[PDB]
Amino acid sequence: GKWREQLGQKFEEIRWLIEEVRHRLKITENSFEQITFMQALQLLLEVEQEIRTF
Repeated sequence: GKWREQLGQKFEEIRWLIEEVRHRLKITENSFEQITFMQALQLLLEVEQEIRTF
């Protein structure tokens, strides 16, 4: 139904803007910064799965 589908589109767009700002950075694999981006991306995928599964 329409509400879920519109949320899921907003989640995809949030994730996409986050990937783009991460893509412009040149940072190391154990930077607090890298660790923080991974953790946000993961939390964001998990939340989008949960909306799908409600």
